[PDB]
Order: sequence, then C-alpha cells, then structure tokens
Amino acid sequence: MAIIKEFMRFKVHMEGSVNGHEFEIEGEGEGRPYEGFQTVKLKVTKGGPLPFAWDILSPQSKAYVKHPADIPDYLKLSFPEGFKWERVMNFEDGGVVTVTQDSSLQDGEFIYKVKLRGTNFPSDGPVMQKKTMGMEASSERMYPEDGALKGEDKLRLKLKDGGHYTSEVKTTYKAKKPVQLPGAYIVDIKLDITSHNEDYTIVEQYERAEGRHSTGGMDELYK
Ligand SMILES: [Zn+2]
Ligand SMILES: [Zn+2]
Ligand SMILES: [Zn+2]
Ligand SMILES: [Zn+2]
Ligand SMILES: [Zn+2]
Ligand SMILES: [Zn+2]
Ligand SMILES: [Zn+2]
Ligand SMILES: [Zn+2]
Ligand SMILES: [Zn+2]
Ligand SMILES: [Zn+2]
Repeated sequence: MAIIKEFMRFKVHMEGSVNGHEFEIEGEGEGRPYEGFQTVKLKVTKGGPLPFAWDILSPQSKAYVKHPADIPDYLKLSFPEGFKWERVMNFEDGGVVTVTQDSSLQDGEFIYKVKLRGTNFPSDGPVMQKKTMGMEASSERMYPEDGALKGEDKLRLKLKDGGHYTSEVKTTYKAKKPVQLPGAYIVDIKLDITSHNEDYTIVEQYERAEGRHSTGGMDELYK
C-alpha cells in the first residue's frame, strides 16, 4: 500500500547566501500530493532580515504535482528513497542562482535539504533593492535526458512599478534508484505568497501544480 499518503507533511532547511549575505531558513509544509497542491511556512532563522527579494527563494516540492495516470509520476515513484535536484537560474540582468536539493521520506513525512547561492546581482537591481512582488503562473517543460527528468521554465517576477523581471530556469531532477522516466510533458504551476511579516522573515506560500500532455504544434500532425 501507499508510501505517499493522500495528505503528506514535510520539513525543509535551506542554507544559502546571496551576494555574500549568508542566511538559513527552516520551514514545514503540507499538501495533497495527488491533488496537486501544497502550502509551506518558512522562517528565516539566521541572517534575517534578508537584504534581497524573497521571490528568488520562493520556487526552492515536486512530489505534490498532480499527474494523470498516463504520465509516469517519476518523482513520486522515487520514494521512499527519494530524489535530488540541481537548478540554475539565469536572471535577465546577469544575476545567477544555483541550488542543490535532496528529497527523502523519513518517519512518515518528506524531508527536504536545500543549499542555495546567488551571485552577480547588480547592487541597484530589483533583487538587491527588493523591488519584486510575486511571480506569475508558469509552465515548466519537462523532458527526459541524460537518465534524469529535466525541467525548463521562464519565471516572470512582477516589478513593484509594473513590468516583469525574468529568469531562465533549468533543473535536473534525478531519482536515487532507476525509475521509469516519462516522455516530455508540461507542468502548469502557480505559486502565491499567502502571508508574510513586515521584514519577510516569516513567509507562507501556496502552490498548485498539475502535469499534462504537451500542447504540441501543427507540424507534429503531419509526422
Ligand atoms: Zn481521498
Ligand atoms: Zn549582509
Ligand atoms: Zn494545515
Ligand atoms: Zn551565525
Ligand atoms: Zn492522457
Ligand atoms: Zn512582461
Ligand atoms: Zn502565519
Ligand atoms: Zn506583501
Ligand atoms: Zn509595511
Ligand atoms: Zn515539431
């Protein structure tokens, strides 16, 4: 019977630094992995208040993506051992965030460990000046490659003064044991900040994520 229950909790710890500013975050989350939604509460436990935009940290929990039965749910199937991911975010103004993560299931809940480093953000840019205010919905394009599941997305952070600040995101998600990979598909995601204290040292988020077949192009109908 099911390792991943219809309701699952998680704990997460991140160690990070952005433009030299070190910090740690601890959090706990919960959600319904087969329905595709989840929430999390994070606390900046060291290094607060952060001198940069929370939004670059917000996308740093793929067990909770709803999948139709005909798309292998590779990352759920990886449990209880779990999976790792590695991510590069290349922001439009040259800032770069790298992230590594380990996901496992221990004592009936998910355990997440994250390490993050951001560098090369302009001192007067929207990240270091805290001038973003959330992200738009996105669609992560998922595809098998090099024995892992890759995702590619273009994140759009909303600027306080209107307009967007963007990042090209590439992630590699790899099960700790060989698990059947899906074919290429798409995950529609929306992530909201649902609560924060005045200096964003306590932040709560809600995410909805659902996999579907790729829309495809007209060209493919002639194949
Ligand atoms: Zn039920
Ligand atoms: Zn500092
Ligand atoms: Zn609750
Ligand atoms: Zn310290
Ligand atoms: Zn289908
Ligand atoms: Zn735009
Ligand atoms: Zn709260
Ligand atoms: Zn706010
Ligand atoms: Zn205020
Ligand atoms: Zn084509």
